[PDB]
Amino acid sequence: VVLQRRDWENPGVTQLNRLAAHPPFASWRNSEEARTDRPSQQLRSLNGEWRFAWFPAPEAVPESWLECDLPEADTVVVPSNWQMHGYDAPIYTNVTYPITVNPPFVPTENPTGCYSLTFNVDESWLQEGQTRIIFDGVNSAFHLWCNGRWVGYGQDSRLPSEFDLSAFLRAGENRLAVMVLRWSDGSYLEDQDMWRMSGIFRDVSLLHKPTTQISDFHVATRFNDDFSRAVLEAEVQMCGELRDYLRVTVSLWQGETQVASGTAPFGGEIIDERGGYADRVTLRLNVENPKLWSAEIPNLYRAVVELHTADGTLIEAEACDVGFREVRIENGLLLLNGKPLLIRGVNRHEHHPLHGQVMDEQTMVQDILLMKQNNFNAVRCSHYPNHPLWYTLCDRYGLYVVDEANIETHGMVPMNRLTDDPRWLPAMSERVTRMVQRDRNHPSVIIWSLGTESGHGANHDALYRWIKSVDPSRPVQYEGGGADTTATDIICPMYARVDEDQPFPAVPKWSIKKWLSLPGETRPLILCEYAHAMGNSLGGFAKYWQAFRQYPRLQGGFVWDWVDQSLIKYDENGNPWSAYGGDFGDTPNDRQFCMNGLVFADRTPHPALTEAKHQQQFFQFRLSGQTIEVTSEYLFRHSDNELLHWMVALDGKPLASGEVPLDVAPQGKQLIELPELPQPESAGQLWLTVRVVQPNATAWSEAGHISAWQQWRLAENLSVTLPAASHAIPHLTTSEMDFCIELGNKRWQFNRQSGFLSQMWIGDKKQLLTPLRDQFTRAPLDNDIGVSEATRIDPNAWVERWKAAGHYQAEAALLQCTADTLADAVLITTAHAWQHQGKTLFISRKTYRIDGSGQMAITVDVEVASDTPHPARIGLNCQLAQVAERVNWLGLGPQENYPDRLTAACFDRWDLPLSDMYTPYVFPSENGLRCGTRELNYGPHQWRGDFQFNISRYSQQQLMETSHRHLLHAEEGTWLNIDGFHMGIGGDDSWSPSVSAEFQLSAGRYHYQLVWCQK
Amino acid sequence: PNHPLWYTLCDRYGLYVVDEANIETHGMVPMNRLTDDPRWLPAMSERVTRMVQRDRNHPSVIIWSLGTESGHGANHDALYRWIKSVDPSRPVQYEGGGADTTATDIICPMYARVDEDQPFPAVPKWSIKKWLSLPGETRPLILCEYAHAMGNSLGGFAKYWQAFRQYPRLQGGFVWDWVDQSLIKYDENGNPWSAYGGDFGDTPNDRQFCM
Amino acid sequence: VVLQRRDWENPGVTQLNRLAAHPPFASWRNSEEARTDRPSQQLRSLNGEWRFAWFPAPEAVPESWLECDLPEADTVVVPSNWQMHGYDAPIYTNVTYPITVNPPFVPTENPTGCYSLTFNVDESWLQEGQTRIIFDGVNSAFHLWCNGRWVGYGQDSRLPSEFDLSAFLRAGEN
Ligand SMILES: CC(C)S[C@@H]1O[C@H](CO)[C@H](O)[C@H](O)[C@H]1O
Ligand SMILES: CC(C)S[C@@H]1O[C@H](CO)[C@H](O)[C@H](O)[C@H]1O
Ligand SMILES: [Mg+2]
Ligand SMILES: [Mg+2]
Ligand SMILES: [Mg+2]
Ligand code: NA
Ligand code: NA
Ligand code: NA
Ligand code: NA
Ligand code: NA
Repeated sequence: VVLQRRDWENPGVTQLNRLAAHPPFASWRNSEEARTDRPSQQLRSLNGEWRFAWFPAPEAVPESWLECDLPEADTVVVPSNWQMHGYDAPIYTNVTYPITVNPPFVPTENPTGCYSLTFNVDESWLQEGQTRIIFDGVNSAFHLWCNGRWVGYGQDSRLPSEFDLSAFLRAGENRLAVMVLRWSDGSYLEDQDMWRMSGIFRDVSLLHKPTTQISDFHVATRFNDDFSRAVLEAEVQMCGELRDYLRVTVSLWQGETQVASGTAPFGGEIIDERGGYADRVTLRLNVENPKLWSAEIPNLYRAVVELHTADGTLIEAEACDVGFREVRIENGLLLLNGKPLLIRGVNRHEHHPLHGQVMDEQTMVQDILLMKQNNFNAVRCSHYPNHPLWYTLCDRYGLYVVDEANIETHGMVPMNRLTDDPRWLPAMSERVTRMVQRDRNHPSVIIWSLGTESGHGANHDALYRWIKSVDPSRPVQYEGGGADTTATDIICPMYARVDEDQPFPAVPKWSIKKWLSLPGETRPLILCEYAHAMGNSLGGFAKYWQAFRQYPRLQGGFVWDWVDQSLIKYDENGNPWSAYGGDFGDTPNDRQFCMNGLVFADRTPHPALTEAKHQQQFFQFRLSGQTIEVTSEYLFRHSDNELLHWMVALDGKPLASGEVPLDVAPQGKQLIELPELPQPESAGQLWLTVRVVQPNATAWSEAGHISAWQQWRLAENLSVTLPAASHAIPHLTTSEMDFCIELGNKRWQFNRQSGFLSQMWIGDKKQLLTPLRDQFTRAPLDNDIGVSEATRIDPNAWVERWKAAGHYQAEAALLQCTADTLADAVLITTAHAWQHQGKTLFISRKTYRIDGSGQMAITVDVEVASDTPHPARIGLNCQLAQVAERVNWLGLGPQENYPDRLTAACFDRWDLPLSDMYTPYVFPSENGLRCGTRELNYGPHQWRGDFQFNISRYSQQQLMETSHRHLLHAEEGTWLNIDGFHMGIGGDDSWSPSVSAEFQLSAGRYHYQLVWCQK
Repeated sequence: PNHPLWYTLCDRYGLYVVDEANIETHGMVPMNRLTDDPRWLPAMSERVTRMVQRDRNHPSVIIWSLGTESGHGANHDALYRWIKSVDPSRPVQYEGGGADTTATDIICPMYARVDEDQPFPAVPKWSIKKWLSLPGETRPLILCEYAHAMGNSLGGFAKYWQAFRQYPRLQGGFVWDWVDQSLIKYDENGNPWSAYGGDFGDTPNDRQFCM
Repeated sequence: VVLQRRDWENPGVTQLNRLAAHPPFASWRNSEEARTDRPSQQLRSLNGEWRFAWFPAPEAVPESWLECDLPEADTVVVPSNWQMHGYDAPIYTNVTYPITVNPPFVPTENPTGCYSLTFNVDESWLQEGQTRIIFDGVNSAFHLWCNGRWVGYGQDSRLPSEFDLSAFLRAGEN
């Protein structure tokens, strides 16, 4: 009958014989174990070695598999995704569905995972009460059998399905058989931009509950206006036989202290003409001066819910952590405990490079710590309810959570084709209702979300009202269909820009500043997604935080996103590499679009992470004279674990430093008076650097963790001294093909046919492998490429503008190349015109002045045609012969930084191994730039001026011809790119031009100068 | 929802119609046990959605109703909003759980009296004159059921109509009801007689209350 | 499948293969007839004499009935309530449920009406287009079979259940 029905092609059937959803249960039989949250003997894990077979369709499954283990089957670990064991390929597709859009039908070729487990059940479990099995995550649908007999069916990949097995089990050995379908009608609601995988990918467990049981419970906390008094209100529901002697005690614990308690018989107040719930009771406990919960200080109490007899004999106990906090939207602001929030948030998919979409404690804890260490206070569960441990950890470490229903229909045309259809309302309701029923007691959850990218349909409106109806404690948000519809309490656009309107028809993304004040609008604005961190990105991130700070109603947003969705593959030798869309044979695919992380799949930071930590700082700084003004952006806590380290350096040389403890109240100010700074009698720029240090370890950080920093230029003393003139004067050696300049061991050569420095010699040895030439291009970034492909060009992307204008294949044409012997130097003048198909793109006018001290002063003046697309950069490159261990520079650093992403970088003297000057982006592009650099040192070379540079063993050309990082080979010598000017990287999104006007190279005429010498 | 022809006739002869979903859970304890249970939302929604999709073009339909005597549950709320979302042209009314919940655009009590308060716990039937002016209340009041016409009845009918006329916001009501639900039985001689509850062997029954 | 599933004791199955609801259709092929609201050749009444048998439970319904008329069955007029024909009793209850309140379950003794009809279909409806059957009201749930093959299932006594019979029909007798 199971093959006959095809429930996996019926959106009307989303479960069979499935128990109601409810908050996390453990069925403790001792109230103390409940209080302390110790393991419970009534909740057994079924995780571990299971038997697995793969089949191309459910019709291909043999009927014997219900009765006997299959010999051809293997033994695999559960939980797991079966794509992660090599049974089939994972598919990466963004928008377009991984299957043909023919609702409600799926392909007849429907990969089918048959899982089985022979396991033991004790006698005690079967003489009394109720034995249920819980599947926390099954992708995407499944039928369940126990000892040959059919139990039930379930959908929704991301919420627990629970089945009563009491009537199916026997003492001793038992066998489960689980038929998991890759594709079902649920897939239509699971079109998240992520790897499409399947199987039993979350925990499986058995729970024993008494016959008379707690079947549900809800905890609410309400406050007076100043938060000095709370009422905890706990509503408890039982199943079983209703008897007079039945009682519930809800008791509230702070550590080992019981702060409050209440006990009542069942039978709530009269509700309507037929009475009340005889199977319910509401307990109300008064709490004076409650410790409030926030992400800053996650104060938790323990609620123990005891079901017992009048006389005091326990039946069972459940429990949860309670955070006393109010979430309300008042007067257009989202308030926590009466204070306006500034969401420093991130989107976080559940992703692991080895285990796929299986989650474990270690990884979750690792994620939380990195998040907090980098100044995040919020996470969006993009785009499904998470592993249940996640909320628990968020409660305990303190993050604000957006809990999001598992509904995404992005690939539909138009996006709301299902969500407007009343026939898909049942399947949608269950994905929202079952989330609320499960997660509503977690204080970390502050906002409910109706899903993502499903357009705006009437079903959203119904479910919005439903949530507001059952849970008035939390705002409901939803971005779809324009981000400000009647199904959202919060204007929550994705990738809406700061100042720039993008007025799309029907779904405009307004400038977020403009959006707030549209006629009639009053709601707060928090971006559900912003700052697409794909490859070398996060350009313009500071612009967001400047606006968030200035506008009370701009209350932050969630970065897209936390971690790259790269997956580990292995080569012939056996070494791992990071893989994206299309690397498992999967087609069609959206390639590197699965990697948008602030961190790599192994949780190593991208350079952008540091930019986020800095902009997301909690202490603001202003300098007047010798006074640092510190302002706190904390809402609740004092800076009771903070000192300020100040430091003054002259072009990187330390002159003074000190420490002052920070004692600033939430939203408050502290003035720090620096001691007399010693005026240096030496040319240079004085810089002030302050760093906020946490001297003590926390649950989330180590002692000496730096949480904030800032810099200022203090006094500058410009160099008025002429260098001591030299005896020697360089000699010019004119040839047919060459101008050679000699001075001591040093020699320069200008090729008269190309017009460039073709070679330099120090003593005997050659310094160049490639001549010094102008460069106007870069290995295109993900943002430069957007959605452009080889077989579907987007002529709007920066890369295509560059290609079509001939930037990548323009040829230097020599207009001029003269030599002149001066009094104490040799002067080489040049002029080039870069042309493509008769159009002059660029003109470079240079002079090289080689003086008697062996220094070469290079002066570059570039004309850029007003009607050519603005170039990626205006600089020079060459390939040096030298491979040295270290790079030393006076500029912004130490990490990679670009004109629109340099706020986190500090001006100082930095020294790193060459390998740190390369950023290993999985899709290779221009990388490792450092800006505002006054001096660069590499081997015997030193460059001086005011430039940006990158330095690496990889040419711009190899970076742009290579698709994966691991396929890069180190070239001979070191590619040096020195830019006078470099275009922003953008990232407001990654599918249109996103580089802001003020970071484009549009001036038409550009000037830079460099001195080159041996030291 | 009625036989489709009823709406056509009302369109053409001229009657205002309250079109009502086929949802009644009166015998539940308490009355909202189903309608507050999310597992019953699917079944409930199809009873509301499929009504609106069918009858939304009839001009005679001026008010949608979410059903009757099913208490007030969160499912009413979702469905209220569903209708308001798909058809802003018509008010949505529903009596359950006190006649003035958030699932109704109209205070629509049943058998609320003119001057006499009946202060039942949780679900009081206030005097309709009094109901209109309860703190914060602004809605119109039309009784979904009044003047129970059972047997020799309709005493005090004039009192309703005097109040309906004097109070702009008391905008009338629906008598309970049009036609006796008596069925024809035939005796030993084959002579027709009027039958109510209990006359078909039916037990437990509620006797003449079908009339 | 049909009897093992017990779709009538499941609030999650309220229909199987039912067509989407919609305002009244007549599929006129002449604009003037549509304007005047005159009859339409594309909408046929199947009201009249059908065949009917009563059963104490769905378990008691013989499998032969899907393939052939039951000889003991009577000819009755449809539409009708089978209590008005005297097959069992109509029950009058006000508030209290006519059955034991135990959701989602109903009594095992569940009176089953077995209605059948033999009818012809116009030549042209089989070659081209879509032919659906509409049941304006069925109390309280039903399974539908056309020519021995199962079509679908319906709930809600008071709204039309509709099913595509396009692939079920044959020339001559259905
Ligand atoms: C127009 C498309 C690029 S949509 C775009 O794709 C992104 C790729 O990372 C993210 O998934 C966003 O959520 C989505 O809005
Ligand atoms: C308290 C009960 C009498 S309820 C009362 O019964 C009436 C009897 O005809 C009607 O059915 C009303 O709708 C109902 O409210
Ligand atoms: Mg299904
Ligand atoms: Mg998407
Ligand atoms: Mg059913
Ligand atoms: Na703000
Ligand atoms: Na993506
Ligand atoms: Na590349
Ligand atoms: Na009036
Ligand atoms: Na009656």
